[PDB]
Amino acid sequence: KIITSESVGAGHPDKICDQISDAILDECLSQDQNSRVACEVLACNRLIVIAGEITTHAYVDVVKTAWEIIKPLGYDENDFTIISNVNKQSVDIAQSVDKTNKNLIGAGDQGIVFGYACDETPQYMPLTSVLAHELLKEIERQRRSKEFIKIQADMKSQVSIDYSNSTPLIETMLVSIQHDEDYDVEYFNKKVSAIMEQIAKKYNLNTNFKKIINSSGRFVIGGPIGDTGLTGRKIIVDTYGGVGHHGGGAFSGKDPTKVDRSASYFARWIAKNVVAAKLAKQCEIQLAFAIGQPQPVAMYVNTFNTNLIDETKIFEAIKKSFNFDIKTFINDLNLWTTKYLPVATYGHFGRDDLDLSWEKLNKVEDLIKNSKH
Amino acid sequence: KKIITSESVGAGHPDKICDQISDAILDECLSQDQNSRVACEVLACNRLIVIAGEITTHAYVDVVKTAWEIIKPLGYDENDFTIISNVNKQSVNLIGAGDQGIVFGYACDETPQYMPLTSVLAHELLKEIERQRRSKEFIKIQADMKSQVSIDYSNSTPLIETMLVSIQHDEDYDVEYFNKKVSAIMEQIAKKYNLNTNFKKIINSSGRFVIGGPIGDTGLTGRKIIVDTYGGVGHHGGGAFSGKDPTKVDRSASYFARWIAKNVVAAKLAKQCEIQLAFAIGQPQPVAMYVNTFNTNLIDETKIFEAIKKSFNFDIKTFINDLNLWTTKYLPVATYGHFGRDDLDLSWEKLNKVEDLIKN
Ligand SMILES: Nc1ncnc2c1ncn2[C@@H]1O[C@H](COP(=O)(O)OP(=O)(O)OP(=O)(O)O)[C@@H](O)[C@H]1O
Ligand SMILES: Nc1ncnc2c1ncn2[C@@H]1O[C@H](COP(=O)(O)OP(=O)(O)OP(=O)(O)O)[C@@H](O)[C@H]1O
Repeated sequence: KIITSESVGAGHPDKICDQISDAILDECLSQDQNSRVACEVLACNRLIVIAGEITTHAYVDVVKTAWEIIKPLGYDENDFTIISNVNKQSVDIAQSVDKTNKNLIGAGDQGIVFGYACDETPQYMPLTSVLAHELLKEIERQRRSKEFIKIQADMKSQVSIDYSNSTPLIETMLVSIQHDEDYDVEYFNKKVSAIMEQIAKKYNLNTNFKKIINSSGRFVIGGPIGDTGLTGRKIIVDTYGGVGHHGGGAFSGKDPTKVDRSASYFARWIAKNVVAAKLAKQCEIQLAFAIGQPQPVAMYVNTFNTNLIDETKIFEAIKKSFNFDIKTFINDLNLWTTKYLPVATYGHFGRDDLDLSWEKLNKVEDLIKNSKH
Repeated sequence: KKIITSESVGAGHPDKICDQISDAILDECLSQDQNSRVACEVLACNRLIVIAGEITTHAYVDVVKTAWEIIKPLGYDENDFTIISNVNKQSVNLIGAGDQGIVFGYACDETPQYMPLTSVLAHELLKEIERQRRSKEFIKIQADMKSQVSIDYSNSTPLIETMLVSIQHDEDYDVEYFNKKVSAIMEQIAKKYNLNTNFKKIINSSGRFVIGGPIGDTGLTGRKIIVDTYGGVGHHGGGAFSGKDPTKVDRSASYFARWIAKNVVAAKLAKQCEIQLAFAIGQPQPVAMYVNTFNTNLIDETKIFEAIKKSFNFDIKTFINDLNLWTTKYLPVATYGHFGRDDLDLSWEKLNKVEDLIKN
């Protein structure tokens, strides 16, 4: 039984787009917390089109902001044309979300979001996901600091784990990194091999696993240059690298009124606190929404027969422990005042390197109280 | 109370406009050159449609002309959009995987389509509404529209909890007429799968939907990957299908995985079957395979793994030829799901491996 997860670096075309989308969002929320943002980005060859709907009192040069994401990766003013066709939000959607009564907020769209957690890691995330991110996250750190030279930002990881026996085993770690023409392969493979082992030993896993380093054998042309990138085409890499289910919504470039995002975060927060409360080893939460309605239309809790108390009492504890009003859980998770660029890379979930509201175990003591009466 | 929910989107949905244009361009390429490489992405923002991606082909393709053929049927005319192309174009051992990646194949016995009830009902609802719009049996509505069907799986006979529909309408619609027409289509669909008829109906919950299409939303290729597949009941690896030729395992392996799952459940070896396949760039066979029967297996789990290995060739060039992916039209699957198409005749939906799975 082999389960596999993937991640992509800051220089991946899709992740360039996700970063530019959240960077524009962050710049909007800083000035106007009441601003509606649905920012999509196409990066095709040397053309970057910034698009979507934005209504805001904020002054934002969308193009200037794109260049600030792009120079670090590190392209210059000669590398791209960057044009904006950014429109305004539909007044038809706005009337349904922003009520006349100032006290409810209605769902930004219809949709289904999944929240997942498990006890396999301190991050309460599947091992394969954590290892795939941490690998690229360490490589990108060394590239910016020049501890790992003659590599560029574009890169991918795939970590396969053999779950046959109850103690997990690393089967394969795969890495593709964009490199310079004049790289030393010895140096390159040693650097990658060392990072792969340092990471395996961190989660005290076997160290003898198969290492697949630049399997294509040439990776100089990266980024959008041969290629295409769009906002929200890495939604499984943003979440639970499979292991969990997904409803289809992308996160980057969307303000908190888009339930696709804020409800997904809210769902992560329940799942994580349920497993942290030791009520289950794995927990998946499905939430469904209707456009303009203030509360979820349907909710499903699945503990995968890893529940350590009665399944039914877990459903009750959650209903008693969490407010499901959309304006309320948005304020509770402080989504108006959270910077989203940091989660545009290396996953939205299990960020022990960040301090995200939806990762805090501040509901464990309420779930324990409400599972018993 | 166990409530599972799936959604679908109509042909006029911005993302699905993009998926249609991407597969229409693919189809136009394969028609002339079966050896052509196509990775076509489309942005539709306000009145600008940008067609982009990589194409190597001997085929003559007016990418812009093809986009207009998808768009005119939906309402729009030559005055409604600017349509520009930035598509990068070129001329041209056995075949290795187009990329690394993970693909999931799912099947179950809940429907004749071997697909989750929530998915089938969500598609069939929009598929019937779109039919009546073109035939003018349902007037003063436009092509952009969404469905959400929630089913209560508590007891062993499934029960409709909620049907949701948003349809873009004209300024001068009659709400009485509109709500009656939707209510009637919702019931005729429920009765088709002989389900309860008393479920909750949510019709245009926003309360105004005149501004639709890419005006007041934005649309990209491959942002409806869960609506293209198993509407949340299955797992997904992250790859979108539309605009990609068969050498992209993301697509062809996903189809190959559907074909195993469906034939496994059709063979009566399980009620539900999920197949995970993992790939390495430049490798001719899958690197890992995982089989999940959700404890609904009717033979030993281990003997199902053996039967599949004996019953199917996992060479990527071989399963591409076996499923005839070079000669398959993909535009029809750009709307209303890639899987459980009893309204189409797809190679990866054929139960032509049941007798081989039983033998092995
Ligand atoms: N006034 C309105 N009332 C109701 N629905 C609307 C209105 N305006 C637009 N919509 C619908 O909202 C949809 C949003 O599409 P979609 O579900 O793709 O969300 P998104 O924010 O574009 O991101 P993603 O595609 O990742 O979900 C539009 O395509 C349209 O069908
Ligand atoms: N020589 C190479 N070897 C390995 N990987 C490469 C090579 N050249 C490019 N790549 C990687 O392959 C990627 C293209 O495939 P990828 O699956 O990442 O596409 P995507 O658009 O992100 O995904 P999807 O369309 O399935 O949502 C490039 O962005 C790059 O990261």
